[PDB]
Amino acid sequence: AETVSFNFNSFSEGNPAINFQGDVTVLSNGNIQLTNLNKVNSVGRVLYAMPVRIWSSATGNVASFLTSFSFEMKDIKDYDPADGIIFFIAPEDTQIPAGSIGGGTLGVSDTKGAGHFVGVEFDTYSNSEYNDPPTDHVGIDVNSVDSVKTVPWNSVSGAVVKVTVIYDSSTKTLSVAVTNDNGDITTIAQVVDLKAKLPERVKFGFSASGSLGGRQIHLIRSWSFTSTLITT
Amino acid sequence: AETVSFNFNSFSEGNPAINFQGDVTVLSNGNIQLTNLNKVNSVGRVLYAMPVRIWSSATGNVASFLTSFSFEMKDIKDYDPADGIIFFIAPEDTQIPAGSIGGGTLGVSDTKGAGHFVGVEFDTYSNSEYNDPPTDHVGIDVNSVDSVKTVPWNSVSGAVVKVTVIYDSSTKTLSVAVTNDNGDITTIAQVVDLKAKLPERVKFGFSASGSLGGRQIHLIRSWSFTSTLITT
Amino acid sequence: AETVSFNFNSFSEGNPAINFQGDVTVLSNGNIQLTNLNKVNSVGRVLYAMPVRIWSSATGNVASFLTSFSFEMKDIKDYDPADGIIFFIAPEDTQIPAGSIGGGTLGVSDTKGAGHFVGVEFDTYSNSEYNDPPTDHVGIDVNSVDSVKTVPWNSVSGAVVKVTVIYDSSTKTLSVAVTNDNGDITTIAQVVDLKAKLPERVKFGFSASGSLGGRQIHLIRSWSFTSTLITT
Amino acid sequence: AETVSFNFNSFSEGNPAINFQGDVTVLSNGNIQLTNLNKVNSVGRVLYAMPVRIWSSATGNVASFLTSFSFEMKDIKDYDPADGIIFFIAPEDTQIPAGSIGGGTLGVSDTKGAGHFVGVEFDTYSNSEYNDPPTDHVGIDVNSVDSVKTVPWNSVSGAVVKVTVIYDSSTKTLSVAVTNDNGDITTIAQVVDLKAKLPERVKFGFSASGSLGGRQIHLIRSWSFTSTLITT
Ligand SMILES: C#CCSC[C@H]1O[C@@H](S[C@@H]2O[C@H](CO)[C@H](O)[C@H](O)[C@H]2O)[C@H](O)[C@@H](O)[C@@H]1O
Ligand SMILES: C#CCSC[C@H]1O[C@@H](S[C@@H]2O[C@H](CO)[C@H](O)[C@H](O)[C@H]2O)[C@H](O)[C@@H](O)[C@@H]1O
Ligand SMILES: C#CCSC[C@H]1O[C@@H](S[C@@H]2O[C@H](CO)[C@H](O)[C@H](O)[C@H]2O)[C@H](O)[C@@H](O)[C@@H]1O
Ligand SMILES: [Ca+2]
Ligand SMILES: [Ca+2]
Ligand SMILES: [Ca+2]
Ligand SMILES: [Ca+2]
Ligand SMILES: [Mn+2]
Ligand SMILES: [Mn+2]
Ligand SMILES: [Mn+2]
Ligand SMILES: [Mn+2]
Repeated sequence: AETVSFNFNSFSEGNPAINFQGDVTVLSNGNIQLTNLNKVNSVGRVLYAMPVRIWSSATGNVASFLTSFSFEMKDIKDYDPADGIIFFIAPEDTQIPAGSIGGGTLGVSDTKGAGHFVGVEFDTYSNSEYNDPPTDHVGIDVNSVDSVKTVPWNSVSGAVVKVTVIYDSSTKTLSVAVTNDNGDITTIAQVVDLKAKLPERVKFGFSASGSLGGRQIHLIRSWSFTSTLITT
Repeated sequence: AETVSFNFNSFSEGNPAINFQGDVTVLSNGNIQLTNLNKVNSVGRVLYAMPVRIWSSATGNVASFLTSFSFEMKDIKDYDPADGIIFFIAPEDTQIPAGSIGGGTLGVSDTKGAGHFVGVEFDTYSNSEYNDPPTDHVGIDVNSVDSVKTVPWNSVSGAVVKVTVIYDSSTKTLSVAVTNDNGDITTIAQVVDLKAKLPERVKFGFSASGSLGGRQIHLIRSWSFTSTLITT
Repeated sequence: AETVSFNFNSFSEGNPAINFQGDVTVLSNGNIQLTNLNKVNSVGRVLYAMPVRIWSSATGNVASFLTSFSFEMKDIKDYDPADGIIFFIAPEDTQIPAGSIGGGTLGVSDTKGAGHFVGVEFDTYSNSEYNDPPTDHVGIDVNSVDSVKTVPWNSVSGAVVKVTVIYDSSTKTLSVAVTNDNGDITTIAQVVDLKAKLPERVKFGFSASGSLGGRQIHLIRSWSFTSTLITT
Repeated sequence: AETVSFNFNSFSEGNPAINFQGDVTVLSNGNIQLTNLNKVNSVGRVLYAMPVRIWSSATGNVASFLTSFSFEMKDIKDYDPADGIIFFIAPEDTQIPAGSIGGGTLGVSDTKGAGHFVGVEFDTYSNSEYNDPPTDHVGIDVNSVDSVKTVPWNSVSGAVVKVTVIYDSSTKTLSVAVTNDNGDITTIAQVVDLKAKLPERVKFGFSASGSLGGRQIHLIRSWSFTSTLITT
């Protein structure tokens, strides 16, 4: 079996294991700050530098995976706390969409909300143009920020949030468990055929965005991942 | 919302938060040892003492949950390393089945392998009477030790194993991720309608069993859990 | 170490974490209403269903605890705003005293004011029979509603009150901080040996009561708790 | 009654409500970073700019206070994780001691460990020169970093820690409750006569330090305080 495994308790801007895109900075505490609070339509993304083979064209086998991460979203004076963080999977050549308007796109899609990615979004603003639910929500995205499925959620300013994601290759189920600061758990699961929607080699990471009036602190505190693909 | 949450880094005898059934002891290091190595048809079970409201007859709402645990199985001289550990969910009045033969029953079912429980087993012996797969396996059980689904696995003697379980109430999906000592991840997921198979109030826990010639060390090292039920 | 931790932002009828005693109801907003406004000598109590091992006869170690809660007391037309709320600790088998006269007993003691409990009272009526101070007060109680110590306080009708309680096992100090509506804080601290006054296993809760003439709305809005016992 | 109350969910560089001393900075996320990882014997402190009248020469009354804060300590590559954070109270004119050697002096004392302050230290290095206990600890300090009392503790790298402090003026008791990442609570309480050790008006704040080989990240995430002094 072919396995990719890593653990990040902290992040350093110098390290080759991570690719930094757009307005991403690394704070002295080791946290990744995805958006620039003084920039209009700010977009920042982070990717694990090594491409992970999630399926085989030779065997037809799809990898399984377990991944855990922690993030923080914090309000800033005068600006609307927007637009959120997206944990995404995309082709290895992925870049911030050209002429990105940030905001509702979450740095992974065009103005119409279309892209080439599979993701778990932690959306803190209601964009009617992408048919967003009325409140804060966790969503399962397939090539669009117009979510396949959403679950009502609450983004608490300055709160540390824990996420656990299981992708079972046999049932093609993407399961998400989100642990809020008040102790409650929020789940969302969706059948997503990764072979049909993504290439053999993909990159995994995080993305966040803001606008002119919609800005907030987007932080990635830690990340652990382990994926296994059967080669027999 | 109604939430039940706990975290056990260690265990202690006399902790009113845990119900001890059968042959369970607590070691000096804080580990729970489920089976008695000197007893025939040894059965040991640990339950979280407080019943959990996994669904409401008034609203029709079902609870989602997230749990993590770590266990160890270790071989003993002369005896066949058997029979394994099962993480289970059952009605609050649950007891070791009367006249339990232990062994392949994993302490949750009768001689025919029938019971009233939903569980995730970590099976180290192949019982033909319960149509077990030929090698060690992780299985999803619904009122039977004749698993609804199995996945090939390997129980390494003296190895610490990490498990992560997500239940999404909306899709009724029970998802499992098992982190092996060789670094690989093993997953298994199954749609299980907890509202159709179990009463409103349930107990969560662990069970292990042995036979005359099939005995091993069954250890529960740690356990965290969080469940949320949306209320009217 | 052995830790018990819970958080209630709201309450619900049928939640197995809460034992309801006497005249307690749960309002639609999630608040617990401890007394029946149309009943004479009304007594209502709520207990955390799981017994907490506050000390061990095996090691001699005593647990430390941190708890926070919010309550509301509101005057009702024609009746004397009485009698108050008590946050208490008692043996796991605790029940409303048989033939309870309510009123000044605060639902935890007999007519003479004697009982088996340790508590923090928020007294709104001066009972000369229990040597109450002349004004509203916060009191620390040890097997009696004739307080070991009191501090002058003011119960404002319809005001939300925040309480923070720290018990340090090493110094045996029970410390209380009460945050009034107008922003002011009221404190009271007392050395209380829980190992000498209470059994190893207890229950934690709230109690309120009234008389024929003395009646008011007694509400428990939220409650958080964490206790740690060193298992050397 | 005379009450001082404030709440900081975040911090900002252009805020006249806070005095910044030494090597302290404000990160873009709003966190206060007390020490400079690139500086030898680094010292940084933050104070609430308004002096708080903790006792009256006119009435002889002493204030009671309730404060809550959250911090983070994180290890840095190659350097020994040191020296820790101290929550302190000192005369309004307080400055970093002249020619501060950083290290075990926690930025509040001279080389011999003497100063003019009352504090709660979260010590992560054992200094034999100040008779430190062998492991990480929480300590109650009175004009010395050679603690009046200590309690064993564990500083977990990258973990968010919550603290609750109650000072009861009548019993002169300073009570501390520390909530660790793993859920456990650590307490320490000590009788400290603030009227005898500190002047009428005082300043409250935080301090941290480092040395040549002993450095780590020291962060103050949030701070809430309320003091009430009876003026009758
Ligand atoms: C050759 C060959 C195969 S040996 C099979 C032996 O099975 C046991 S019971 C059996 O024990 C197993 C441990 O090995 C497991 O614990 C099973 O769950 C339990 O059902 C009988 O008692 C013996 O008579 C017999 O030899
Ligand atoms: C004169 C004079 C003073 S009025 C005192 C009255 O006390 C009540 S009981 C009393 O009621 C109080 C409410 O006011 C409180 O609830 C007390 O806890 C409870 O013990 C008697 O029944 C009456 O007969 C009597 O007049
Ligand atoms: C021998 C031996 C054991 S190593 C001790 C080293 O201590 C430092 S100072 C010391 O540094 C510590 C960090 O490790 C802490 O910051 C202390 O508060 C600070 O006082 C000296 O400069 C070195 O010469 C010496 O090697
Ligand atoms: Ca949106
Ligand atoms: Ca079997
Ligand atoms: Ca009274
Ligand atoms: Ca030190
Ligand atoms: Mn959305
Ligand atoms: Mn099986
Ligand atoms: Mn009283
Ligand atoms: Mn010290």
